[PDB]
Amino acid sequence: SDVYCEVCEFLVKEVTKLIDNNKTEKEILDAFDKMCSKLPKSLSEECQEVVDTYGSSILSILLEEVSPELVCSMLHLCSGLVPR
Repeated sequence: SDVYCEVCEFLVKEVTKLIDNNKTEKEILDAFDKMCSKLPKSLSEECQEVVDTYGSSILSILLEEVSPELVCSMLHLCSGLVPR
């Protein structure tokens, strides 16, 4: 029930549609001011920390033609079945 993975995939899904609608980098960071405004209040906070701490980094990887789901896996924000 790691609420962090759910939010990283939500920002990625919302950001790629923004990349698909032809918006500039400056606009994606501008909307980050009303984007957490689309999730119930129960996830408000965990998004502020993800967006504010992992905002330039998430948005920076997406431009390196890397798959959107590889983002939450590379930022170690979604660990795996750590066998050790």
